[PDB]
Amino acid sequence: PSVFLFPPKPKDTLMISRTPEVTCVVVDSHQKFYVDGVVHNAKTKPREQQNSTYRVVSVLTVLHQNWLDGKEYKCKVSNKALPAPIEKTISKAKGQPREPQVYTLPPSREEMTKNQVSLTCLVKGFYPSDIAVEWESNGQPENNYKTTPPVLDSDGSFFLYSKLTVDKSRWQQGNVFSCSVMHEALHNHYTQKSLSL
Amino acid sequence: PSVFLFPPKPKDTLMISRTPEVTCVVVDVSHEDPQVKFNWYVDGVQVHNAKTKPREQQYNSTYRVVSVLTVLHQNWLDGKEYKCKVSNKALPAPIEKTISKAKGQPREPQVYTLPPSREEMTKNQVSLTCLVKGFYPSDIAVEWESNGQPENNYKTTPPVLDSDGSFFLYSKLTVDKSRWQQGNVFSCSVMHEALHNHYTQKSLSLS
Ligand SMILES: *[C@@H]1O[C@H](CO[C@H]2O[C@@H](C)[C@@H](O)[C@@H](O)[C@@H]2O)[C@@H](O[C@@H]2O[C@H](CO)[C@@H](O[C@@H]3O[C@H](CO)[C@@H](O)[C@H](O)[C@@H]3O)[C@H](O)[C@H]2NC(C)=O)[C@H](O)[C@H]1NC(C)=O
Ligand SMILES: OC[C@H]1O[C@@H](O)[C@@H](O)[C@@H](O)[C@@H]1O
Repeated sequence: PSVFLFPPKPKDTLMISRTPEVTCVVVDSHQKFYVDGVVHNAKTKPREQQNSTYRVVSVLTVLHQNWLDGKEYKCKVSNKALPAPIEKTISKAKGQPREPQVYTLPPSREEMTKNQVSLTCLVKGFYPSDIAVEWESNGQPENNYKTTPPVLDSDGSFFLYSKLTVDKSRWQQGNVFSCSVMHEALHNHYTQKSLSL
Repeated sequence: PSVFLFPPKPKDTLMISRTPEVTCVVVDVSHEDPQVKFNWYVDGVQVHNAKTKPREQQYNSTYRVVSVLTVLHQNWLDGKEYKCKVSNKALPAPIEKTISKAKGQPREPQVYTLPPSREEMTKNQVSLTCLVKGFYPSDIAVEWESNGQPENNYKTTPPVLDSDGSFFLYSKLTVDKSRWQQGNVFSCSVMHEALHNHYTQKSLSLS
């Protein structure tokens, strides 16, 4: 039995409307489960579900503020097929947060030969790497997009690119598209950047 | 004892000039019984000796042993399977690992260059972007050059699985704002199995 601790979803810790959570994944035959120190009885929930095996995952609700402040979260198991318990722990990356720079980019000229085109959103200069990116069109969520994971830049900050694919006609008809970015160092943890021919 | 199988580098398989190889590594070899035998198979063949080449190395309280197998460019591009078998007197049973290029039909990458945003040109440095999409497998190499010389200040994202099963990525070249305004021509080089001579390039300039 090996234990893995996971951090909340970037977007979750950035909006009071949603719930950030730490997930403790215990993988793997063919059964038990502190934050900044302080012993027994939850803020948790867990469960036992199912290749051949167990995996008693436990989910804890974290306070948005508490996580952003760097508090530690310690997940201690307790099994009798293990010499000693496994206490994995995790916290938000350390260091001065840095505000993301957002830039939308039109499809390349050479691309306007295909029936679909690529709308690009460059997001650089941010720290920590936790961040959420989404697209919209006049108030409606675009589904066909992909974003690259964060990449460490030469100066200690991170970047990534988000790619929205849209029919060339929709881009020809002048529709406007927006790249939404959520990060802790953004005013109101949110900035939107628009794109259009 | 642990075994890890590493494939060759993207460019090694694409240029007959280079030497593509497969590296098998064993860590946590017992200090007492440090003897390790390697057996290599290319598509199940070759239990018997072939190229291969080990060494031996002592660490914290264990031994690390590396075996290197040179592969033929076309063998790798033709999907051949490479198996590394590691045996040790202190092992219940040998350990086997197999590697190859991903299964699927090669897809030619589409390479588009993108100038910096108008909104970024207010900074002392801008971003020249190169989009590489629609390729498979993900094994690929991307580089930048301005003239005949290599631009060193760039970062490439790792490939990302797109909606149609192909891969894409972006490489970002950072040049002083001044250079890009001076009309310098920059170039994105992409090397892949599905490209003509396993290569293509795209220019990016202000005009
Ligand atoms: C005994 O020591 C060796 C070597 O430890 C070195 O660690 C580095 C950081 C160096 O600064 C110094 O501290 C030591 O020389 C340990 O060997 C390591 O074993 C792990 C296996 O878990 C290897 O990890 C694997 O790495 C590859 C990529 O390289 C990944 O693809 C795998 O998924 C996996 O992460 C690691 O490469 C080994 N490091 C070296 C230098 O070979 C060894 O673990 C340690 N004793 C133990 C705990 O077994
Ligand atoms: O559950 C996720 C974890 O699963 C393990 O099997 C490994 O793949 C880890 O690298 C990973 O963090």
